[PDB]
Amino acid sequence: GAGTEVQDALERALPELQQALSALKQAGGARAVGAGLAEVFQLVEEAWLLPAVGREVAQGLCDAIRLDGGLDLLLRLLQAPELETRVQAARLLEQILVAENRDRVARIGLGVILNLAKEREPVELARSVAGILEHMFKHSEETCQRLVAAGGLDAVLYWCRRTDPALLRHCALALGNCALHGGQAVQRRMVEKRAAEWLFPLAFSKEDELLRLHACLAVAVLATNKEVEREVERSGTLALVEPLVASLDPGRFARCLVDASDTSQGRGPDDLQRLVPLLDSNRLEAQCIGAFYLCAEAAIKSLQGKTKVFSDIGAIQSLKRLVSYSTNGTKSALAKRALRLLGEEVPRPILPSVPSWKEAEVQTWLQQIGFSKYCESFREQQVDGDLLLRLTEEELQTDLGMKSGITRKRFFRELTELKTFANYSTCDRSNLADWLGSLDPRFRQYTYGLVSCGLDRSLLHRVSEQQLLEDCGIHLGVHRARILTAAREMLHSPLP
Amino acid sequence: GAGTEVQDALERALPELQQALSALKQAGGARAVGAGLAEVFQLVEEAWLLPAVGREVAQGLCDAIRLDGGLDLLLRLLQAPELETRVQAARLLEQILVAENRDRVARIGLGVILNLAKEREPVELARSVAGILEHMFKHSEETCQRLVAAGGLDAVLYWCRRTDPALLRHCALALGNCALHGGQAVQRRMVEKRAAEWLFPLAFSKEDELLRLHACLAVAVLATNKEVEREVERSGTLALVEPLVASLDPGRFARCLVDASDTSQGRGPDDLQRLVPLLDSNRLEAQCIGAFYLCAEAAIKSLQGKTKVFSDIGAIQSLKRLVSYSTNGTKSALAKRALRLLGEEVPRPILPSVPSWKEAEVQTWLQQIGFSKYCESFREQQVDGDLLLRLTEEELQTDLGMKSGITRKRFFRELTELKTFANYSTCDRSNLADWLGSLDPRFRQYTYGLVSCGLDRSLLHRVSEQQLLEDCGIHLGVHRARILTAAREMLHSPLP
Amino acid sequence: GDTPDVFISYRRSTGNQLASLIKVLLQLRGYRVFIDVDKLYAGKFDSSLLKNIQAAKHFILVLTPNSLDRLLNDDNCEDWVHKELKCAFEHQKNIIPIFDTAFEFPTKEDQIPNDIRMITKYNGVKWVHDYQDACMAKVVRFITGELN
Ligand SMILES: NC(=O)c1ccc[n+]([C@@H]2O[C@H](COP(=O)([O-])OP(=O)(O)OC[C@H]3O[C@@H](n4cnc5c(N)ncnc54)[C@H](O)[C@@H]3O)[C@@H](O)[C@H]2O)c1
Ligand SMILES: NC(=O)c1ccc[n+]([C@@H]2O[C@H](COP(=O)([O-])OP(=O)(O)OC[C@H]3O[C@@H](n4cnc5c(N)ncnc54)[C@H](O)[C@@H]3O)[C@@H](O)[C@H]2O)c1
Repeated sequence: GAGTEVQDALERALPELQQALSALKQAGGARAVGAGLAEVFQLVEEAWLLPAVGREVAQGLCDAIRLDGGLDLLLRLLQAPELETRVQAARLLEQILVAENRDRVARIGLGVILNLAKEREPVELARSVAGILEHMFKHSEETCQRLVAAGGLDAVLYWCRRTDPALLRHCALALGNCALHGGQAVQRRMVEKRAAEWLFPLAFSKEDELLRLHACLAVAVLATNKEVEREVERSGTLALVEPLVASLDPGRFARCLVDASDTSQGRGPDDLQRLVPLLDSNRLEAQCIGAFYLCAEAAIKSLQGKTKVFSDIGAIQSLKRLVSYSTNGTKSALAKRALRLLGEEVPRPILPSVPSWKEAEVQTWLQQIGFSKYCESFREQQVDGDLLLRLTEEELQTDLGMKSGITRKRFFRELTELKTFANYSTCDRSNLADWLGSLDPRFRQYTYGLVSCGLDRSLLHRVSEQQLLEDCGIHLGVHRARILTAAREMLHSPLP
Repeated sequence: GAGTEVQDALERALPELQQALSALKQAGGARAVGAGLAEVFQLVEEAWLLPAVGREVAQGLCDAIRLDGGLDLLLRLLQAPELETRVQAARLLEQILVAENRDRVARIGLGVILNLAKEREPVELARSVAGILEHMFKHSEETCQRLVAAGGLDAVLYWCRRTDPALLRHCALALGNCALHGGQAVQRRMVEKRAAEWLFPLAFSKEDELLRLHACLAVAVLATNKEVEREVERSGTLALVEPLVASLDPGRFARCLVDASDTSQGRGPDDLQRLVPLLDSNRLEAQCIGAFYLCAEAAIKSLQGKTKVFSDIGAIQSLKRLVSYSTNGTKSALAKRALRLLGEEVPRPILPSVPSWKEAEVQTWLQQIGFSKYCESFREQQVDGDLLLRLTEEELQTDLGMKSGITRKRFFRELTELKTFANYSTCDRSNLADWLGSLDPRFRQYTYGLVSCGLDRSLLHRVSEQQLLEDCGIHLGVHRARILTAAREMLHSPLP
Repeated sequence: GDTPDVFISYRRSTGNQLASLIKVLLQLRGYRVFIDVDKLYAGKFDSSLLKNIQAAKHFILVLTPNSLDRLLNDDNCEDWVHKELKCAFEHQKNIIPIFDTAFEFPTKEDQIPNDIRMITKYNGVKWVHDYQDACMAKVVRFITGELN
């Protein structure tokens, strides 16, 4: 087993590290500590760079640095007066913020990092500090809150006005990491601090596809939050996301990675799980970039033979849903490519004219939404598009055999997405679908109930709450009341 | 069995004690009684100090002193005119207030102790009297009432303005013991007597970590009482609790204790049981210090092999709950460390974005909240985050198999904590969660019901009681009425 | 009102007890009192405490054994006790030196920095451990204002 060779690599690197660390335990002065820091920096950079699963070796070195001497002597050097020592300390620290190391500096001396966040001028320091902040924003919600309440976020937002590649790359990743981990409270602060605007120059960059791609992930994650959505639109930065995502290739990462069991790239389950709600979002931009990242990961994971993860992260049904109800090529290409890389069967995009479906379309749709257990019942009862759009809970329970109330609740959840997607040209003379959708996007699903009773924009002013309940099938009272209210207010248009 | 050697230790110490006691039965005058008191004081101090389970020997001596001559001759000497005799009596008594000895002086001559509580000036007396009062506050609710109604509490609150280490240590422990045993009535009196302020200098002390730690326990216990909470906040003393608790190490006590069956430290089940409601409290400070003390005890008890106690004190589920819904590092570290010392499996902190959970998160959460018996049903019915947040009693009973109404009541109790913890960024455009939470913290759980019906801050003014019941699922009428009332009053904001 | 009436300045090593005591005795008298809670592991730096001085009406200095040692030859103004007292003079606050029973100002008056040396000439209260409420009443007299 190759793991033995990793122990050999560790048994080489560890005594060298012990020597280099011991050569920092003495207060040797600026020259001596500069050299000692450069030695450990070299050792751990070399460890990261190993094709022979360098991540494991380097993690072992980061563990050794945590166990012996600790991050403590680094955090002391990080605030020593001589710039060289601070730079060398920051350089080293930025390369060793593994999870447990983040976990330590989150509780010891985080205030030191936020002190350095004010030293914005020296670029070698700035690069290192930005990378540190990036890593620390990946830690926890609390850590993000602390970094955003004090000057930590202000540092990366300031540094977005600089030209330096490494600094900007760290800024993009910092803002993305912050948005993905900081929870509801800090997302709101980021947008209030105009982070969406400050991501614009990084997204609009030329030289580096990954600077653009990281900046785009940040704004996509922010736009997935419904409260801040309107302001991140206002920044204009979302307009860059689809054009970029259409330009790049997901296969790139899986060929930056080498063959066999190379683990130098690839997100863990936590880091993957955070992408899935981008697929589930209503934003086209977030669905595109989420499908991009998850397709890149599908390439990496399929090469590594680690495809199991997507099935319980719940990525698979989400990608199948993107393909099914797709109205956009860029998104569809990525999602289909992802499903193929994962060796899944790929769904046909479903015909939008639901009222005209026959039995065979209903059978197809049931298979895509994962109700294939019910296909036989729907076939035997001969459900077609008109019957499907009008299924009541009673029929679903009694005639089709869907006993479980929770299962019916999931079926109606699916059916409501179909109703909302559907084309009603054969039914709706008065474009009542758009009228409903103009009140509230989630009202558009009631179109076929209204028009099937024979209502229309002219008639609607006369409808009663009981008719919306009984005839048209709008079960929620709040929805009935809003539709009904708007229908009275509309009367200035039917009167002429 | 080592217990035999304890009998040998007793068979040595007891005749020496009989001699020393007999040398106090005669009215020998100040010099003779001073010596006799010093002899018994030496004997019982030596007994406490024995590594060979000194507590058992010393309890046997305290029993012997209760049985022969009694606390009665001590209580007579305790009020003799000569200061030396009172000091020596107080010194001895302070070292022998074992449970049964407290039980005796609670019913005989407690008034003598409260008489001494006025002799505030001589430090040797004050130290001894403060220790006596500390022990007596540990006795019963009635004893606390008596000590607080008369000058007993006023003595310790006065002595908090002194400089003496031993005196202050006893004052901290007295106020803590009083808060933990005196019940609702005296807690209210302590706070009215400005006890929270007078704990400040002891919490803000420098030289002694345990003086700070005992003072912090006192204010944490007081802050757990909802009526007095606002005044103990006002004192500012709570601001000291987390910074202190973050500074110390729970392992300290278990290394002050020696190896094998050392019983010189460690709380009994009663003394432990009183800490658990600190974990269950809403106060961050009380949860921190409760987790601190209970982690220290976990170290001691695991060393002693006595881990059974935590499982039926109900500490285990409470610690698992602190880890699960944690939003604070200091608390989380202590709780995880405690669970590891007790050899329990440690829960992963749960993802706050409940609406985005898939099946695997639901299965994880069910295991943490101890509903693992239901995991199979929730898996088979494919419950995910949206379905979980919307489970009605009917579904829970019929579809998931949760037959018992009491069990459903516990499930909803759990689910309500999750709903209250959750992040609704993907759902709530209008930050209706904060609006609900600004009326009442326990209303925030209704967020997903409101927003899932499509209400929002602008619309809410139009909602009706029936819609809050039927659509949004707010079952309690009092909650409906308050939400609805506030929604009408809000109308000055939707009108513009 | 959110603002403190009084800011308490104390040397972190030796002043904490008397500072806490004065803080409590004034808080009980209904004054809103600020003390920096600076004595902990992370107690390196916080400029905002100078803004707390600027927010206060009155400034108390808890003059205590070995307290002023950090002032001596501190021409650089490195010391927090120096910075605190300097800020109080710069904003001409009501400054109240309170002396512990054992306290005396250093004989090395020239080594006390030029920007704060006048503290040695300010009127103040000699605290006595036995007479705490009487001492506190005398401090309350200073709280009426004495812009020396
Ligand atoms: N992670 C690396 O491969 C890598 C490469 C070069 C430099 N560094 C430096 O080391 C520190 C830690 O890197 P990070 O912040 O990217 O880490 P991270 O934990 O935030 O992310 C590392 C990625 O590797 C995966 N992974 C799985 N098992 C791992 C293991 N045993 N060790 C490491 N990663 C594992 C994680 O799931 C994740 O996708 C940082 O300061 C960074 O600058 C790390
Ligand atoms: N309890 C001691 O170990 C100890 C140590 C030195 C001095 N003293 C003096 O003796 C008196 C009694 O001490 P206390 O007030 O802390 O007692 P306490 O009963 O209030 O607390 C003693 C602790 O020991 C535990 N314990 C369990 N079995 C015990 C036993 N057989 N004997 C003693 N403790 C047992 C209790 O559960 C509790 O946690 C006090 O006046 C005190 O000053 C006692």
